[PDB]
Amino acid sequence: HPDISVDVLVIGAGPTGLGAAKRLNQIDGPSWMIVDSNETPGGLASTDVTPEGFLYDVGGHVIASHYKYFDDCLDEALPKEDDWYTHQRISYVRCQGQWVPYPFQNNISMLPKEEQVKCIDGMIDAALEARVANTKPKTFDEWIVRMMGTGIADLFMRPYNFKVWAVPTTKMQCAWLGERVAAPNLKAVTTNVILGKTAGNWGPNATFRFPARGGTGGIWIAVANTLPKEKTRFGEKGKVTKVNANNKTVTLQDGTTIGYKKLVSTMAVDFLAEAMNDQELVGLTKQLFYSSTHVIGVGVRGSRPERIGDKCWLYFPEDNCPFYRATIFSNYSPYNQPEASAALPTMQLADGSRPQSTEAKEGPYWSIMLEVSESSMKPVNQETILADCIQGLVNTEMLKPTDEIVSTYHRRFDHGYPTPTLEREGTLTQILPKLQDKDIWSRGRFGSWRYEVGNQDHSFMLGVEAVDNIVNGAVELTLNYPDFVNGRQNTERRLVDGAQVFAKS
Amino acid sequence: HPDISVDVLVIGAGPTGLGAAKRLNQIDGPSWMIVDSNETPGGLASTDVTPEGFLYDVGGHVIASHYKYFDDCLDEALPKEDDWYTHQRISYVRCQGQWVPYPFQNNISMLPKEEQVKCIDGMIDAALEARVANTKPKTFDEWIVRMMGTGIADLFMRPYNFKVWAVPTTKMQCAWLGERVAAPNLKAVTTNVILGKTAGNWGPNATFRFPARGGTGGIWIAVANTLPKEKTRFGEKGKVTKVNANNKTVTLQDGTTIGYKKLVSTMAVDFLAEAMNDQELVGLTKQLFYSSTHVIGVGVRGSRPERIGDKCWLYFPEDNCPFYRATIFSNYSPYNQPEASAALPTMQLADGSRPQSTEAKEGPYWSIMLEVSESSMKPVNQETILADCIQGLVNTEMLKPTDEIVSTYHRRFDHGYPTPTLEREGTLTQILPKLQDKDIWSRGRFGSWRYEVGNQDHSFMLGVEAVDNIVNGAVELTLNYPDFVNGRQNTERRLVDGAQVFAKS
Amino acid sequence: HPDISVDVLVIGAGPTGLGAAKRLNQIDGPSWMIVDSNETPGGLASTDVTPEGFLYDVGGHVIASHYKYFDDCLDEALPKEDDWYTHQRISYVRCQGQWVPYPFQNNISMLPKEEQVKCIDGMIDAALEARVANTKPKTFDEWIVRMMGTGIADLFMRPYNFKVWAVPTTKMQCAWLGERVAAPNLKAVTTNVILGKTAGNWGPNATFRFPARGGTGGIWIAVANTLPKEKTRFGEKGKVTKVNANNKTVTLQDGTTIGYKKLVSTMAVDFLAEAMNDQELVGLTKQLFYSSTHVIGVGVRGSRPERIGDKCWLYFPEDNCPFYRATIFSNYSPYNQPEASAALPTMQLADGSRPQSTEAKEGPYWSIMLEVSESSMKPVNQETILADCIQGLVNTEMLKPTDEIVSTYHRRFDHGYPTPTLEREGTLTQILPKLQDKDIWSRGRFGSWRYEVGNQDHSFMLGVEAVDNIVNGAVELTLNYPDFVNGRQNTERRLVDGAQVFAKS
Amino acid sequence: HPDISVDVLVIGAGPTGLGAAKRLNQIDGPSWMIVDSNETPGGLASTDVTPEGFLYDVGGHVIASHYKYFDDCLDEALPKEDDWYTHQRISYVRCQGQWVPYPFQNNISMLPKEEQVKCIDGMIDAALEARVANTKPKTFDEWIVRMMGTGIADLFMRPYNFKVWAVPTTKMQCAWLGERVAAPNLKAVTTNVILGKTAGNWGPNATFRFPARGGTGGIWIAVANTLPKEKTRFGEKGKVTKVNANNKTVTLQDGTTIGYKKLVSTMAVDFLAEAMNDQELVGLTKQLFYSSTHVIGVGVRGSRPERIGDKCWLYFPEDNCPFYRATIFSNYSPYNQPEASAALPTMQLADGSRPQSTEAKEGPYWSIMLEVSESSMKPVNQETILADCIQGLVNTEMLKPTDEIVSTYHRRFDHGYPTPTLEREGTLTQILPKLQDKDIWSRGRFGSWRYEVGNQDHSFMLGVEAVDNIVNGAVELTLNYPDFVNGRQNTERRLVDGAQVFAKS
Ligand SMILES: O=c1ccn([C@@H]2O[C@H](COP(=O)(O)OP(=O)(O)O)[C@@H](O)[C@H]2O)c(=O)[nH]1
Repeated sequence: HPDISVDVLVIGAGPTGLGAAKRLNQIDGPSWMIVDSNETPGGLASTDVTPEGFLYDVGGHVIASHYKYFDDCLDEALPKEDDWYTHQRISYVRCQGQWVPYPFQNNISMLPKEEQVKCIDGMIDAALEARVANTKPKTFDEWIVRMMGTGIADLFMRPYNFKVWAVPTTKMQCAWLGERVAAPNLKAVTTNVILGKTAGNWGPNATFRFPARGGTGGIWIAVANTLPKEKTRFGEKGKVTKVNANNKTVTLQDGTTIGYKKLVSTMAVDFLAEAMNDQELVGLTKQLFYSSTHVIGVGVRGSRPERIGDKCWLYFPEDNCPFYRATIFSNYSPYNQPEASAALPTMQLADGSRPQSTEAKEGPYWSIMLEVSESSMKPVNQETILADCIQGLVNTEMLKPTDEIVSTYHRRFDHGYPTPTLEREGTLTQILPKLQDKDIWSRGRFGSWRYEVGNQDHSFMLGVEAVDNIVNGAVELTLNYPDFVNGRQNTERRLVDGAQVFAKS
Repeated sequence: HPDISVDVLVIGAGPTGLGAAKRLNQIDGPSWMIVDSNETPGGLASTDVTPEGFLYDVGGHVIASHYKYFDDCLDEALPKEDDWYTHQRISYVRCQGQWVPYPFQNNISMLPKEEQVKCIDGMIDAALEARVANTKPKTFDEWIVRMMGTGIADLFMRPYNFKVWAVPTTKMQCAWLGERVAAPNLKAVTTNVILGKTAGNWGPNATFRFPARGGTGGIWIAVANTLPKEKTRFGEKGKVTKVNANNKTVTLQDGTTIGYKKLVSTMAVDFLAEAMNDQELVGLTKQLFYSSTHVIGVGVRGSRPERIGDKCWLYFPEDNCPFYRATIFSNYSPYNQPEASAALPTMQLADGSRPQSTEAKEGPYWSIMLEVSESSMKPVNQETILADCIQGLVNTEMLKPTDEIVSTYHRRFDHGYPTPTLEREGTLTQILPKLQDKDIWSRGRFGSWRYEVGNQDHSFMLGVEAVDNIVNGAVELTLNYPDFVNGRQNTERRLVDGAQVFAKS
Repeated sequence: HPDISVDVLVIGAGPTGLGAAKRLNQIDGPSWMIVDSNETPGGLASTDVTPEGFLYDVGGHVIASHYKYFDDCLDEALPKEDDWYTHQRISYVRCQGQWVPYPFQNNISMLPKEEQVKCIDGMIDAALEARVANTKPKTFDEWIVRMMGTGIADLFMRPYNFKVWAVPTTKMQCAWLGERVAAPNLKAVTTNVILGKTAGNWGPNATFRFPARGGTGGIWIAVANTLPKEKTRFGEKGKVTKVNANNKTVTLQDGTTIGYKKLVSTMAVDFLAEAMNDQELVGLTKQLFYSSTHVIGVGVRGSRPERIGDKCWLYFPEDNCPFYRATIFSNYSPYNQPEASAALPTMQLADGSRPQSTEAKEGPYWSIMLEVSESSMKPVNQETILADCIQGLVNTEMLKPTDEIVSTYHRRFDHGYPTPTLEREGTLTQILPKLQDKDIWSRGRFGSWRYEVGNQDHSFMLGVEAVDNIVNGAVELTLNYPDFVNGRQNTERRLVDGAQVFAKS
Repeated sequence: HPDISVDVLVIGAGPTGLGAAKRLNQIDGPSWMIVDSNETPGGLASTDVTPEGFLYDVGGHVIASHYKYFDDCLDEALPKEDDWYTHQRISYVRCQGQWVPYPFQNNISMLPKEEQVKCIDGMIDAALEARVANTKPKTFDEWIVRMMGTGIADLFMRPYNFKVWAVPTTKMQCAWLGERVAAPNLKAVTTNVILGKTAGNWGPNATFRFPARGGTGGIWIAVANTLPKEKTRFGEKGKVTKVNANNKTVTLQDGTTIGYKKLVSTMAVDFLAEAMNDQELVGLTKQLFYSSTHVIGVGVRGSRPERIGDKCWLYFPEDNCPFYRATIFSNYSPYNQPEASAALPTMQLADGSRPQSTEAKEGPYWSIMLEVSESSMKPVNQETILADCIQGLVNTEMLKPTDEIVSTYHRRFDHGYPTPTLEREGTLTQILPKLQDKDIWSRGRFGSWRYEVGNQDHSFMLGVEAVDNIVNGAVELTLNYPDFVNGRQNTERRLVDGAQVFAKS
């Protein structure tokens, strides 16, 4: 007999596991337990802090919720109005010396006229082809070209997406982008060119809210804290090392065994196959593709430069920098970096030279957070990536050679993006149903490997819905129908449902 | 305080209300109660019997389930292998002296050659127009022409649908018809013409099971029997006369008041509006449209004629009979009509004449069930419709003039079909949310008026999901996304969920 | 027996008739003569002079020759280099205060940005519809929209063409416009909008030669002068009053009868019908439509204004002036108006006021020639049209209010344009073969009534080809195939053919 | 100075040369003469006779005139109604044991059903593609597929045209086929399949007339005979061996020199170039491509078999016979073969056996004329081609193994078809203008090398129009605009024109 027995064991306390846990706690029916190898819940939605006091998320993390239930849990966890800051969704594409507002194609008037001609011509071709199309695109590349035409494709989405995914766009499927027909809005694009006009897709009603304190990680610490502590096991004492699917027994690193009736595994499915010592599943999961994510963080002295301004996140298609995305993380909260009166020595100048003095000087400070992808098709030199990022900051005019860097951060995350390759679905549909037959709900960004439902709210709800499937026979909508959940307001499920109301009576 | 108080009240014990009751009974959380003005549950899925022992459903009722939950409750209600008879769909369309296999449009290959030309020419125009189409059809008619061409439109689709919906095809929308109306492949249809082949396997009901006893009504009586009797109130004692939405109080005919927290109403929503004395809702519901259904039953002496054979239901686009559909009801179960040893006198010959003898004679007997639609746009002479149907049977060679009729049946059902008019949705999106704000779940064939989810299983699940929404924050999928639930096997929700399994240990 | 007998009789000594006579005179086989009711040959290709010495053509006449034969005869008629002046086409469209380079539809780049958007959007619409179009436009208007979109239609093509054709675009066919109306390339038009470029090279008249003396009329006087005088009868003595198609006899106003074997008639065919006293033909010819042309000439004191420059002819779609076209006739030849030392009093100022004195002041002088159309759908007030035109010149900033007008000219030409109405071809194919079967070749601008072969070179060659058909069995290519003659260089026929070369040996 | 001087010299007395001469003789202005290496005029439109008395044209020659002038000359040559026989244009395609009426696609109901499916499916694809087509086909093969679809193309036009042109369909251009858009008549093809109907494109309207005597060759002997004898030089005495273009002299076999002012050459342009000792033109003309034609004639004993019947010419796509076309030449005139009373011995039976007697026996007789193509891409074994053709007649069931063959015929014509290769036009637009610059009108089937104007009427008119161009400045319509002359009634030019009517009075 196992050391512990529960009805539903949840492996992992990132967003997905915490989702499963929150729903179990609410339902308060079957017995349950959540574990994690980390003392701090949050997984890829965690936050680090440099010794100099600069916070960094695991790359740019911006919440766009598709679910009321998700909002309920964030509100419960961080209920105060000053637990959060609201910002407009401001983003730009760096192209040929210019900060081009997103979406890129509505703003090509910033480019030289010759290129505008090239762009419009390509989109005219794409429009005339769309008018007679009778097939769906089969690759990410085809989808891009049908949406944008060759000129606009070549300038942004093609080179940018290689830098993001670390695989060519021709090797990825496009179904994950949704059911929208791949066709250009030629009139919109041509109008802005003729008018010599720019327009970003943000404004007063296009916002996000970001945690006042502790970065994105502050959310999941708060959410996790609403759980009954005795049902949680976080840290080395909670690391799963073996999974016996036949006995429905899990073994922890310290030797503790847990019996379960249903298992919700939110660890990377390739690691689950290993933990299971399931040779067949190992072979299958190894056919999945992913990229690793390098997060580089740079702490800068001085008030926010005019050239940066209210920019939130930024895209880099060009090859004069290794990062695909930059975030002005200091714009997300005042508390993502030290206060102005905090004294810190200058480590280096942005051109790499030494400071004139090693004295600690006061702020104020601002902060840039960078992402660089890696795969077998796109290697990254760990010894030089920081320096190359900083040079990239100079090249893209985010920093001047004279800017004073006071803090640096670099961490590599092995499983960063699950890749929507052409082969993904053919693989997943062999893996996930075999786990299912063993009463294992493998769910999450790397639990079920689907990027289009791979954000915080999706992950959280994957865990919620998996529990709802286990207990109430609910349809796992987020898992099997990303277009469905992404295209509606999901308002039905709440942190307080009829079931808990009628019961209190 | 009212006479009785329940958390959830269900009005109506047709399939929809019984679905609500079954889910409420399974969950066993909130207190509940189901009422019906009729002593016998079943509603439009009930069965009458003539004094001579011939059973008739409310027209042809063939079960094609989209849900494992529905299957679970039917199996529970009628568990024995001999509770059911299994049949293949044998369906034909009467067209110019011939029986054309359903679907008509995929069986062109059986008509006169000169008519095959008209049909194939039409489909060729349609195919070429469809090749450059960039707009969706807006009316049922436009749909029909775009996917079939004029030839087939004029020959079958248009006259038949007027005949069954009792409004012209130009007055109906077309978002409802995914699993109802087969759109023909030009190549497939042409290929069958060339080869002289047929193709009768389109759609959901290629095999169905029919209750051995008591007609379709036997199911819902049996399902109702699994409910705790003290939580049911069927008959004059359970007739709802007043609804006070504001006090959340329902008043029954005998003056019994019932207080509720949540209301699931499965009566026709226009009658609900009347019962609420809500003159705003009355005006809105009167913008809906419906047809009435006349059901005519004819009991015939003799062994099943060769010309009839294993035919199940039959379509009649032409003008030589008033009915749009005939069901060989005696093919569905041997217990739908008297055994051969039953002695019955001949009431009339099929040509209308009086029988040679008034002596009771033995069988065997077979049985035809006919449907005739009526609306403000398609009036019916009530007084002559029985005779007109019988003559229609002679006209279409279903009966010989000398066939001996031993039993007749005619009953008018005022609300038969909720019509997918062009105005339907605009009206419903006013009505259903307004009731929703008053904590009223109006659901069902006429409860929510959507024919594309108007079958027994849909209705049942509308009830199940309304409860699942009220208690568990479930999405009402069947209600809001007909194409979604009709396009998948809905396996997740079971008559025994994890909730009950875990609780019982 | 009649007074005179010839093999071929030519009626009319405009370009078409002179064409006939030239070819007859070249061939020098069959006997022939040419008559005209006018003493001066030339027809609508003649030139008037005001008493103050200002020449005016019958509206803007610019030669654009498709035929070597025509070139041969003009060179023979006017062999000296200084018999001619060469000019580039400098043509513009007046639109919202600006001069837009011809053709309008290819110079969108010149309009305000907001008009530019409207125009391009319309062209984008048309481009997309044209990609799947499988029918030809039936009317001029349909053609316009289909090839240019609504924006350009409304802004220029529709008002301009009503103003010149004196019927709406919806009343005209569109098979005539190959070499008259440029079809805009979406890419080219958009590219020039983006770059801010112009495109003024479209068409056949990018370079023209104009006679140094006597206006366009100087050409036909000279051409007629190369004919043998005794074969001509120009003046009252050559006015045709009766045509007896049966006896093949023509009666002149002075009573002269001329018998013919073949008749080439170049007078308006409706005039021919009346002179034939052929009532059926009169009927048919009244089914044709034509507009009248008002020519207004304005002689102005001053050296050529800078705002005028090298402009040749100008289009006016707007309703701030009565005329559809202005020609800077003084730019065509220095001898179209008096020399600078010619003394002339000011008749009026352009603002309409009388001048201070009757003092004759010297030049130099420049000259504007205006055209205003009239039809039963577009009346012209003849008593005011001159003043309206002059006010028009002020409204369009052609003349300053203070400009000094020293000569004025107004003349109405009843048959100005043969309208390409919808009915035109149906009517002509009843008229011309009937005249053909009576050995009458009816040809020319109003002889055969086809504007697309309605220019001086066309007209001339219609006469030439008629003679060639009569004598040498040649195909009447210009008559029956406008697109064929207009799309090629017609170099084969010469004023000296092999026939004459060999005969002189 | 030369032995003879003329204004216009014509080399060749095939149809093209005779056309030139007929028009020269009609105009009767410039001096002229016509020469030919052959004593008998006619060229490839001549006729041979075997020693047994069977006539053979140079392959199937069927007149379809596009010109009145041609008809005038034929009718002048053979004016009696019994100089000609009239027949319906009856042709079939041999395909899988069947004689399929032409055109093939309207008669595929004779094929197996499974193949009808494949054909119709292919043509449906073609129809759908044609609806969105925005390009012209570039090759003959592309044109075939767009016209017929894949399945129909593979059965007839693709393998048949390889057998005709002796080059792949992918190596030929398709402009020569005319201006008709390459698109299926899907309804016409489908309608005949549905009706099970066959219908060839002949009837009372669709006829040809064939010479009663002397075969096609008789026409040209008769036309030549209307020429004044002393202006002709036919035989060894008229064989051109040298052309000196710079000196405008031709030298004949017997050493006679002829001076000309204009030269109409109708010999093959590659021999013209050789004769000109113009190495540049030699090199250019060698880049043209042509196939050689083998003609095989088989005289058969017996009355016409029922299986042959009224057939005229037959196409053979399949590879069980070497010939691409067969003609039932005995059906064209009863004088193409001996009378019934003529006695001939059997040479062999169709299976190759010896007859059971060498005695002469009487007729009647019938006759088959076959065509086999040869090129460098498709060799022909001259020594076995007769026997292979005869074996082909048995394989195609045209002859039974027992049929008695009483005459055989085989002749190879080196220049047989001028090939419309992709390269033809690029080559010809270099050859013809250089010859033109030297006053050489190279015209005819191999004179100007264009098959689409390569028939007897076309050829004749190339000579006629050449002369007309030389003398009267006419446009050479047939040379330059094949679509134009093939698409209209060319009725203007007559054998008696006004010129001769007027001069004779
Ligand atoms: O051969 C046929 C018979 C019926 N229908 C369509 O199918 C729909 C549903 O008819 P059915 O008998 O399936 O359903 P019911 O009326 O019983 O609910 C009708 O409205 C018809 O338009 C069709 O397209 N082809």
